[PDB]
Amino acid sequence: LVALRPTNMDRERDKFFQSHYTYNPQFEYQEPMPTAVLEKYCEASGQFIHQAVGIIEAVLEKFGTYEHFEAATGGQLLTKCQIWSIVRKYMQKEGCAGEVVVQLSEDLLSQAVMMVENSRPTLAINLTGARQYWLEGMLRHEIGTHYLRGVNNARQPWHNAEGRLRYGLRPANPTEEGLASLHSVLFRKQPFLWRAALLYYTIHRAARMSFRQLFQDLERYVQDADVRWEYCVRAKRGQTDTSLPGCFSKDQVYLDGIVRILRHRQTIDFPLLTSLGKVSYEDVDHLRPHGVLDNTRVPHFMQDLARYRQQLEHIMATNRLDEAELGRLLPD
Repeated sequence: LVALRPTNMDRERDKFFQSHYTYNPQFEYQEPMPTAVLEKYCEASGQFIHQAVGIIEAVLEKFGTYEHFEAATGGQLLTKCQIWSIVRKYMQKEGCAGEVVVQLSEDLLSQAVMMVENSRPTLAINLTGARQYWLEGMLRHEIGTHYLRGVNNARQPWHNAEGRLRYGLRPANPTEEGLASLHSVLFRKQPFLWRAALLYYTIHRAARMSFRQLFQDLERYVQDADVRWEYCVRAKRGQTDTSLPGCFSKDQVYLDGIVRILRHRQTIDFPLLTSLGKVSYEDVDHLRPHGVLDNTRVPHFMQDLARYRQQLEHIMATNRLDEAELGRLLPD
């Protein structure tokens, strides 16, 4: 991640803003560029672009603006104290108190990042924009999904690259990030998948636009210059001369996973899927006979499986991802 953050981001941001958004950032990066990863994520998909737009327009039709959506459904901005308090309550509820170091960061291009610093798990939380009703969801995403799946994975024969090849695993993504995104919005009253949708949309446009064009295009959905800056940089991570079209397509994984998981939710065993580790929903049957399940942990929010399934239905309705639409999307 650190590798894809431009090392001159601040200087370029000031140039952009002081130009009244007409300048195209010329980003630079810590040598060497991770070629393989850039290449892997150099193309945008349009497969779910209509679902993304559907999500965004559903928010805007109910709330008028992102700004109002955020305040009305997000609640108040939290102090550091309030963050630490909510996090501590979460770790206890999740039976993982004392396992993860928690750090508060200003450098983050997202709300949160789970890492391995000093060979040890670390949750970095962005202090800017952490919100009362939303923070719990970030914890369900980062700790209840990424962290638990990671620990469960470490117990499996596919715990490393060779194990994945030997047992014939499909990639973890987009199942990983799909599951995490659903989990973020799981117990919200208005579980719109705004971030997943806008990420997907931004990348799709970035593939054909300059930074300047993209920043302007987003005005239609979000006014705040600072927010738009963040979405633009994310969609163009790795791009040096942003006057040209190009994207880093990774963040399309969120909506991609959401749609596939919701589409197939009736045949997916969610506790097993989490227990098997970093695995695709498609490999569950394949891997079930070989999984080591004795000491695997399932998130607290999956104990009541009927309620969990009801929440998935609520998420579907809220986001206009109805059964018949999913079925036409993926005739699987």
